[PDB]
Amino acid sequence: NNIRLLNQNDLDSYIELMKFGHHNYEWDRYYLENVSIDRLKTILSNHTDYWNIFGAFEDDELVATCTLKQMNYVGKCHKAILENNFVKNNDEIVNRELINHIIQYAKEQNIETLMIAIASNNISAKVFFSSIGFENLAFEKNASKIGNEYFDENWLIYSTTESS
Amino acid sequence: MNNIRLLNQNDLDSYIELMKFGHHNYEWDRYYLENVSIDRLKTILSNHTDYWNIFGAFEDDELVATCTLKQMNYVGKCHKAILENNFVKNNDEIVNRELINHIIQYAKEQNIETLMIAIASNNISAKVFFSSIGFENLAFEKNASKIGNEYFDENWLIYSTT
Repeated sequence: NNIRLLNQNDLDSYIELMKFGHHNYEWDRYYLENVSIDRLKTILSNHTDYWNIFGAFEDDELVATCTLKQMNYVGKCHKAILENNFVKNNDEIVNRELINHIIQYAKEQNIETLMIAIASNNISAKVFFSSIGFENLAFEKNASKIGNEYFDENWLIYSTTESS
Repeated sequence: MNNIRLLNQNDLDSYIELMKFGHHNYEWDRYYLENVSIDRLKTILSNHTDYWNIFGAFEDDELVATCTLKQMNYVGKCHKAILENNFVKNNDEIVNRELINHIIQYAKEQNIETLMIAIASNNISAKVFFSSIGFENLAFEKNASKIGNEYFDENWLIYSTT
C-alpha cells in the first residue's frame, strides 16, 4: 500500500483505471476513444526521463494516477505540467496523497513550479487543486476543441520554493 | 529580395550562422545556442516531426530570418500551435512580417485556429509589432525562463486565424 513511479509494466492496470477512473466528463470519454498506445508506452518508459506517470496502489490495484511532464526545452527545465489525473471512485483522500508525492518528487528534481490546465467547468477539480495550494495563473478561451465543440481552461500554478 | 520555405536538415549550418549574429535584442540567440543540442535541432529540422517546422526567409541563398511553428499534437489541442525562436537578421521588420504572414497562411492550411508566442516582458518593440499583425496579450508569465540562475518574465501573445 503506497505510491511508486509507474512504468511499462503497468500498461495493463493503466487502461483499466482509465476505463472508469475519469470516465466522468465527455473530455474523459473522448481521450479514451482517441489516444495512442504508442505515446503511452513511450511515456511509461524510463528513456522518457522527464515524462512520468505516478500511481497510487491499494494492494494489487492501481487506485489513482497522475502524469508529471517536465519541460525538457532550453531554459524551461525548472517547470512542469501535471496532466491526466485519473482517480478510482473519486477517492480524494487517496488523490491528495498522490499529488503530494508528486510534489515531493518535483522538489527533488529541482522543478521550481507546477502548472495544471483545468477545464473551466470542472469545479470539483478547481476546488481540489486549489485546496492543495495552486493559484490562478491564466484563463484560456477555447483551450481544447473536441469534435467541433470548444472548452475553456483555467491554468493554475503551484510554486515549490519557500518564496513568500 | 526574398523566398520563404520549409527548412530541412541541410539548412542547419545556415541556421546556426543566423543565431550567431547576436541580433536578438534580449540575447535569446546566444542563450539558445549556448544551451541547445544539435540532436534536438536535427530533430526539429527532420521530415519525421511534421507537426514541428522551421520556416526561413532567404535573400538570394542567404538565410536572413527564421521562425518555428510547433503544432500541439496532444489529443484535444491540435487546433493550436506555438511560434518559437523568431530570429531576424537586423531585426528587419519588413522581412519578419512576410515570414509571419506565410506561417499564418500555412497554419490556416493545417486547420490551426490559434497561434501563441512568448515574448520577453519588457520587449515593447515586439509587442507593437505582433500587435500590428493582430496578436494580443493572453497572460504574463513571471519566471517563464531560467538560464543558469537568471530568470526572465514573458508574456504570451495569441492570435486567431480562426
